[PDB]
Amino acid sequence: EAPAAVVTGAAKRIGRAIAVKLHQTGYRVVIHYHNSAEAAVSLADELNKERSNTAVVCQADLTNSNVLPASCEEIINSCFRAFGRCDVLVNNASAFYPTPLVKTVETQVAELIGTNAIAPFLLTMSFAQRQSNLSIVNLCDAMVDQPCMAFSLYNMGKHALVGLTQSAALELAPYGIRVNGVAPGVSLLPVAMGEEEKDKWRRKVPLGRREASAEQIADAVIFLVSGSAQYITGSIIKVDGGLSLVHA
Amino acid sequence: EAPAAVVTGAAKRIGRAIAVKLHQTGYRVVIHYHNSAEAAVSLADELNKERSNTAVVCQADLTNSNVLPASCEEIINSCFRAFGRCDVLVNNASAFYPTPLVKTVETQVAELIGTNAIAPFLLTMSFAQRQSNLSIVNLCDAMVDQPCMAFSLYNMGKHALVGLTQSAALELAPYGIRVNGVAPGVSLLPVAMGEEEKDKWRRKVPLGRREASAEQIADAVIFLVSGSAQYITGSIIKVDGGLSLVHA
Amino acid sequence: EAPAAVVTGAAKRIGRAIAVKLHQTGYRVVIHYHNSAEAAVSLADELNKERSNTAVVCQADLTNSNVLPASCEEIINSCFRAFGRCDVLVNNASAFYPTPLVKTVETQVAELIGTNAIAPFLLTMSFAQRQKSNLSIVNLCDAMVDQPCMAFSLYNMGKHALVGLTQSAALELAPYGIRVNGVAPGVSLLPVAMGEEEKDKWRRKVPLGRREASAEQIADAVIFLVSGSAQYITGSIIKVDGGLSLVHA
Amino acid sequence: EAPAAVVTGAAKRIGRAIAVKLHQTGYRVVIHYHNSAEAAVSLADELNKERSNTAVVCQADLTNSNVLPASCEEIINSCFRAFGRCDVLVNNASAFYPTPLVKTVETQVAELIGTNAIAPFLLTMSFAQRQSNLSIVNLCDAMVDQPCMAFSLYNMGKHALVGLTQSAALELAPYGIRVNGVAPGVSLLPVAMGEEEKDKWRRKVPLGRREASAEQIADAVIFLVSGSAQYITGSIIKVDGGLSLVHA
Ligand SMILES: NC(=O)c1ccc[n+]([C@@H]2O[C@H](COP(=O)([O-])OP(=O)(O)OC[C@H]3O[C@@H](n4cnc5c(N)ncnc54)[C@H](OP(=O)(O)O)[C@@H]3O)[C@@H](O)[C@H]2O)c1
Ligand SMILES: NC(=O)c1ccc[n+]([C@@H]2O[C@H](COP(=O)([O-])OP(=O)(O)OC[C@H]3O[C@@H](n4cnc5c(N)ncnc54)[C@H](OP(=O)(O)O)[C@@H]3O)[C@@H](O)[C@H]2O)c1
Ligand SMILES: NC(=O)c1ccc[n+]([C@@H]2O[C@H](COP(=O)([O-])OP(=O)(O)OC[C@H]3O[C@@H](n4cnc5c(N)ncnc54)[C@H](OP(=O)(O)O)[C@@H]3O)[C@@H](O)[C@H]2O)c1
Ligand SMILES: NC(=O)c1ccc[n+]([C@@H]2O[C@H](COP(=O)([O-])OP(=O)(O)OC[C@H]3O[C@@H](n4cnc5c(N)ncnc54)[C@H](OP(=O)(O)O)[C@@H]3O)[C@@H](O)[C@H]2O)c1
Ligand SMILES: COC(=O)C1CCN(C(=O)c2ccc(CSc3ccc4nc(N)sc4c3)cc2)CC1
Repeated sequence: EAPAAVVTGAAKRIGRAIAVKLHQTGYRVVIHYHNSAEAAVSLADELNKERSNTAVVCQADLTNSNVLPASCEEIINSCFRAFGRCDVLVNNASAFYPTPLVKTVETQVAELIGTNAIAPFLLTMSFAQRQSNLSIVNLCDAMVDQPCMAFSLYNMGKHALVGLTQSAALELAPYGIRVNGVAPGVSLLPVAMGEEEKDKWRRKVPLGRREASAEQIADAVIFLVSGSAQYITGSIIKVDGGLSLVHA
Repeated sequence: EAPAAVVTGAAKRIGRAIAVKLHQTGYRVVIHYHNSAEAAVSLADELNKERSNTAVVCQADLTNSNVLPASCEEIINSCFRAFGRCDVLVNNASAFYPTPLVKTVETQVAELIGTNAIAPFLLTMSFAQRQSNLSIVNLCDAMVDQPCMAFSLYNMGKHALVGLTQSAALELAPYGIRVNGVAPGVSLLPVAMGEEEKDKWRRKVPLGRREASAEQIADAVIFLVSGSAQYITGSIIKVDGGLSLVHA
Repeated sequence: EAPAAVVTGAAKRIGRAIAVKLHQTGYRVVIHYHNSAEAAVSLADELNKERSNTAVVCQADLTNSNVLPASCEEIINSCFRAFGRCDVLVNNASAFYPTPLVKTVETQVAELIGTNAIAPFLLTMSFAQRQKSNLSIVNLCDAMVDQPCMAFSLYNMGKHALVGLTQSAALELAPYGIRVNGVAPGVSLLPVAMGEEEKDKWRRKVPLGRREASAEQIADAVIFLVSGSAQYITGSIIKVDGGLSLVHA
Repeated sequence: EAPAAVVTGAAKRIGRAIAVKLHQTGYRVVIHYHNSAEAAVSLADELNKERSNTAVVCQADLTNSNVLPASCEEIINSCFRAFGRCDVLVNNASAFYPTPLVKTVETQVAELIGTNAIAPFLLTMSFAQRQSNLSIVNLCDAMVDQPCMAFSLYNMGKHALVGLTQSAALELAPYGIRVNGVAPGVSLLPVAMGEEEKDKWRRKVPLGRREASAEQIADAVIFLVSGSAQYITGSIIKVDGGLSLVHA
């Protein structure tokens, strides 16, 4: 039978492109979402029309709290209850906003560290405990070492996620589970950003002066879960058109 | 008058060695402690005997919680109240223990991410808000990229701490605040670990097959706070005897 | 029209698996070799039997010297003379042996730094000069460059230089639409010499499967990078190392 | 007697500041130079005026060739001939100019790769072969991962020098020789540069909107050769005011 994948924050944007590309490769997909319920159900419907009983949704808030572990347990459980197996976990869901050093701060920590690092950890624990080509792909950030000003908690979260990628690749390799990352530079710009600001970002990209397409990001996820990456674990592939190489 | 420093987890081992050497260089010091009251006061007594009214203690639990922000504020305020200024923050306090992927998990999160990463971030915000040779030094880990097996939350917390070092260096540079790290390899072994497990580590180190003393760590701290490091920010200095260069 | 690729040191092991998989993908190939003539011809004959006029051989020493620039220009030229285009350059050839700090030393320099770094730079200049489209370069790097083997300083210097080239060439050629990327094996095909008991010390240190990568596993990452699936990727180095580089001493 | 140091390219700018500061710390110095014979002899006169017999000059072209190993051996021999010992090597000499992918290219390679990497290797070999606080410091480049457009051979040379720092720290640590780097960002700008272009670069630096003084670079060199860095090997200290953390 067909393998199954969980993609977090899969209702729109890069998570959607990834669930669709996994679905096109033959996977059954759990579309996780938090607030985007209409967008999630609509995607599951399109995918089920293409092949029936191959897509389900699963709602979960990935903010850190004492119940996050149970919510991450239930996301993985949802894949096993729908499809009988869980081959691939893509940790895509992310909160992203400025937290200047100079919402309560404890809420900012919970959301930016929770969604970007703690939930990927707890999902990776549940995915491994609930156990062919098993892998986890984490959506990292190619500019983690050249951070945007006033985004310390988001940068902290994405650095922690690099640590999780390495530590989990190390500890899960004996179980045959690979863990790798895909690190966009600028890809789909934030919905609220003006065209003028989007073009200042585009102009910085050496390869094409444009942002990555969602499909370009999904291609590298597709590679790392494929049998063409069967010896790759602990690797983070930048998909950034050279942006991280550009000096100030 | 003289400059003042805060050192977190300063009662024992590396934090004590940092407190002593800052004090020897002429700083007044706040010795932070959580459980080690006796040891903290005993250090403050030794320093005040050398120079009166130059060392105070400050109790706080650095576990992440709804009150960590208030505790981190209090640590910084206690330097301002005692000494009228706060020139240096050394984020030294740290929890360390394994968290296998296959104490509640949210308690391990609160300790290993709370004290290793979130408290430094909150201390950094309070230190900056309350503001010269100002600087922060974070105690990082030289082996962050070749992590110990089953130490994924610890490793996540130390990677987050590298993220904080870089983001805070960029964001506070405009205020003349430098932010740097010191990354020990094997230093003072965890007090629990036996002498057979401890000499295995000692034999792997290129430089003299021995752990770093705490004072070797404090030496790099002293350099980074000095007038000799006035253009250095966002740098992490490994002090590991070459251990991180050794392949598997 | 089928695209064309140069693979350096393609007669055997990894560069041979790269040439074959590029050929399977529809590429015409220049099989560069230094001393391995019989193996290079035999590969070109196998590939030509699969599809006529799709493989040629090109002999060249990539040791650093006064003539290396001309040699590297000739390798690139051979691809254009054979196939009328050159889409892909794979810098795979490498010298590799210990150079303790404590052959003359200048020969060691010429061979380790020439093959691992200077020949790739010269081939990259020659490849780009001849273009000015899915054009790309892939450099074979080394996942253990920051945890080097003892007494391999010149080899380690050569492979770090190669990282620099990968990054610098990515930035400088990105306006011509040429992408530059690397693949960094950890332990793959072990040296022909080596006893099984020494090969087993290496295999046992790999977290993922306690075995070395096959040449084909490394070629797979090369194929990905030159493919339309990697169209936005430049300046990136993919480790293909079973988690080896994550393992502390 | 007093320890002795070799500083390559020590006649002008940063190598001169390093030679001065080592001398001020008590070292006798070999001032290596290539073309700047007048400035070298003039610095050695100034040092000897301050303590007689504590400075010599040594002329040598560090371009790669079949006689580079003999020239590097001669630089080390000259320190032994003048002072009877050689405690510290600083690899500071460097060629720097663009080499666009699209003088002969064989000359570009010889000068940029010879001076920045091969000469350091050969000097390191000669230093070690001729042998209580021995150490080598390589002048690296903080921007080596975000290179200047058209500087591939320079950047290749500087990357190689990081490889040399690590490999030689590992292989020489059993002889008690430490090897480390110091990585300027923007420090003394090239003489050839106009003042408008100088200012563009200054405005990029987060800490102060200014270039490093040569003395600030030398300070980090003094630290790595000092008794306070005795457990530090294989480390590279960036001295860049935050420049490498700034995104495009
Ligand atoms: N876009 C880029 O240019 C870029 C650049 C660098 C890195 N990345 C990384 O690439 C990944 C995908 O980027 P993207 O732009 O597609 O992401 P995004 O649109 O910013 O977020 C994707 C989804 O994350 C989920 N999310 C946010 N807060 C959450 C919470 N508290 N609980 C559960 N889910 C939550 C949301 O689901 P709902 O909508 O269902 O609420 C959201 O649609 C992210 O990890 C991102 O950081 C993106
Ligand atoms: N020792 C090494 O070899 C080594 C290796 C790698 C990295 N490091 C880094 O170097 C730094 C100092 O190392 P160390 O071995 O001296 O550290 P440690 O003994 O493990 O802990 C240092 C101090 O941190 C405080 N601490 C722990 N949990 C806390 C909590 N929940 N709240 C408040 N304080 C807490 C303790 O204070 P009280 O005792 O007052 O309760 C303790 O004295 C650490 O940041 C560490 O990660 C050290
Ligand atoms: N095998 C591994 O585990 C491993 C690990 C890390 C990195 N790598 C990298 O992956 C690549 C392929 O590895 P490999 O094991 O297949 O390579 P290899 O067998 O050591 O060398 C590849 C070919 O390099 C060519 N070569 C050597 N010296 C040369 C010179 N002076 N001029 C021209 N060509 C020369 C030889 O061609 P002739 O036979 O025709 O003389 C040789 O067959 C290399 O860049 C290597 O550094 C491999
Ligand atoms: N300055 C900066 O902003 C900056 C930034 C990053 C890194 N760095 C690094 O820091 C170090 C010192 O910087 P700098 O600006 O002082 O250097 P510099 O002025 O460019 O050069 C230092 C000296 O190197 C010597 N040199 C050049 N070609 C040589 C050859 N073929 N043989 C022997 N010596 C040769 C020259 O000696 P003579 O004058 O005697 O001929 C020159 O004075 C360099 O390694 C550099 O790459 C500097
Ligand atoms: C010598 O060639 C020339 O006369 C011109 C001036 C430099 N050019 C530049 O674009 C350019 C690029 C980068 C910097 C950063 S500061 C630095 C970095 C490493 C380094 N390394 C050294 N050895 S000095 C140095 C100085 C300054 C200038 C154009 C060509």
